[PDB]
Amino acid sequence: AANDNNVEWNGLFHDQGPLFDNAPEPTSTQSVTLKLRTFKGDITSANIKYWDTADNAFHWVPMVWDSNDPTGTFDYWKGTIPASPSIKYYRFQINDGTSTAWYNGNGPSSTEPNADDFYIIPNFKTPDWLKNGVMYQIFPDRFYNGDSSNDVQTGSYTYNGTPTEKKAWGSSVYADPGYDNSLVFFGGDLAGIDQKLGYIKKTLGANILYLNPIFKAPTNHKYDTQDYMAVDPAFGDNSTLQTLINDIHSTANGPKGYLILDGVFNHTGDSHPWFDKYNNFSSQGAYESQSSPWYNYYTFYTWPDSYASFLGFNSLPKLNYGNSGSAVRGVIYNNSNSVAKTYLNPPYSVDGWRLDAAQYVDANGNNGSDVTNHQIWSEFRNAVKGVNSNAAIIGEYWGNANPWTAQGNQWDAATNFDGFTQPVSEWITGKDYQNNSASISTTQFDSWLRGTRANYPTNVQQSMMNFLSNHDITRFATRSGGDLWKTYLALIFQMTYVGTPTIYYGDEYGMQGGADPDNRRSFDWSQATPSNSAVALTQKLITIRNQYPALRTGSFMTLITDDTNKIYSYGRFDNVNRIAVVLNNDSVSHTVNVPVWQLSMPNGSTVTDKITGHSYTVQNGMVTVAVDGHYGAVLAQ
Ligand SMILES: [Ca+2]
Ligand SMILES: [Ca+2]
Ligand SMILES: [Ca+2]
Repeated sequence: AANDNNVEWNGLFHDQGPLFDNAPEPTSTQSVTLKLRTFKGDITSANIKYWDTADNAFHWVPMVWDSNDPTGTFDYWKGTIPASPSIKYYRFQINDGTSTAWYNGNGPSSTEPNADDFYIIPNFKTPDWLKNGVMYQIFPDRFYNGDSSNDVQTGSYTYNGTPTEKKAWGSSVYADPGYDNSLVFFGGDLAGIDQKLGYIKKTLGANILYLNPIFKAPTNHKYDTQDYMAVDPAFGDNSTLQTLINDIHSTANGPKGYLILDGVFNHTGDSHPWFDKYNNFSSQGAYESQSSPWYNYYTFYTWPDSYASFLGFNSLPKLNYGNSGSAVRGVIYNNSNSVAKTYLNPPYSVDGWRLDAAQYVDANGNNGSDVTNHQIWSEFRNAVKGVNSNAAIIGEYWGNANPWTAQGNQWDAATNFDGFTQPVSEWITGKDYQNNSASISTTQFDSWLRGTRANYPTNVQQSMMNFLSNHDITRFATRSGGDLWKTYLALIFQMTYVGTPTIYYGDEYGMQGGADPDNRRSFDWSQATPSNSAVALTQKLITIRNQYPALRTGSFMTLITDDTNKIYSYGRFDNVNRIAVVLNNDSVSHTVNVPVWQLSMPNGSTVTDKITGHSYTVQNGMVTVAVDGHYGAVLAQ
């Protein structure tokens, strides 16, 4: 490159990884020094343009040449944005004579962008253990029955006139005539999870557990809460939970662990004493009397049968959060004995909350996604972080969760349906996560990913819950038509991408399953061993991710987007390691010349494909590797 009235896009690069940003999570007194990469001697000037919310105006910071990379192929220009408490957004203007290019979260542009700027949010911190960990999601009733004495038997009890039904382990989840799918039980419990911690923390290596609802509720999913302060008897009691927590936190049975609980705060079940639709308590619930001490906890259109609920389901009456200081806000998060604080404080000390139907939380029966909803989550953050600054807050949202993350006053992250689950599904299986036809090419996949990462601040990106499947969508293995190799590819991408790899129990071995309730099948422990290739690969991948910080908090750079051979390659790198991931989404093998020079891997240096164990030497800035169809290589050094 040279000063030739042309900015070479291929040489440009910036993101908030270690090599380019010295303060990704700054306080009000820390300045932010940024570095922009370009080909050596390619430009004449560069400037940082940032919007400051402190004065609603743009500010200009001229950059200066700082250094060359070790290979002498690139230049690094630098500029610093001043320290202050205000949120700021930035982009770069890059000039080479008569040629100008712009660059921000969305990459290079010939024209100045108006969106996708990088974020600077002073004092906003997400838990580092979340950024660096691997999560395992468990639907309690279907993981493992560690205590048969608490099992719900067929006819054990009835709910809304329907008796419960117990299924043999491994059998179908669909309820038989006279029963209901939501009242089917296999016997999975907390004691079971506790007894299988070795599998989770050692066999696989995951250090974060996320559990679907565990509090008293009549259903098998338990999103229809009856008592937030008590573990459902079928899963055990509060002492069992305490024991499980201690074993998860223990460092004697593997890596230190973390527990995230499912917080269902938008609504309660219709059998909760505050509501008590079936009069299961001597006290008078809102449904029973307009004089009930909890009457105002809900919103009635026509008392008592017409009330606000979750998506119109009468079994899930919606909680009225009222205004700040309300009793409802108190019992959910403000009070020391609230649901949120009780479990975050001793003797439980859980590590986080996954916020169910978070977008809907509101006052007066309103639909959320409004000022009040955001005000509530802001108060929620203060409540939670006040008890434990390292307690995670992950909200459920299926689209762009920027509204609950980008201001650094609400959630730490969200369920990444839009930025991970969906694109991965359509690229690899050609189906959306609902198993309907929807396919995208490699170039489209790469673009989709970049755009969704750009929706979030960097620390949020690194903290996103990235799962292949979950309890509300079809199983990845079903969308893939049972092709195990498609799972291999998905796992490799998942374990090397930006955000918390989250394994939906069973996905690690290829468990299949259609739409709810079929996506909640019981776990087969004979398939949960290294003898299953997917399980063996999962363990290997987790070990690989835990070995390289670059995979968890390093930069991300696209290297290859080949729609002809269906090859996708990207690099993850920081001050120490440089890793080039090469994925083959085709049905046949392909030998790929990987442009590792882009990650500054020196000629003559060596890389090891952590997937196969084979070693290679960097020659002429390239690394040639053969990759099987629906498989990948992780070239690290
Ligand atoms: Ca040039
Ligand atoms: Ca049991
Ligand atoms: Ca009653």
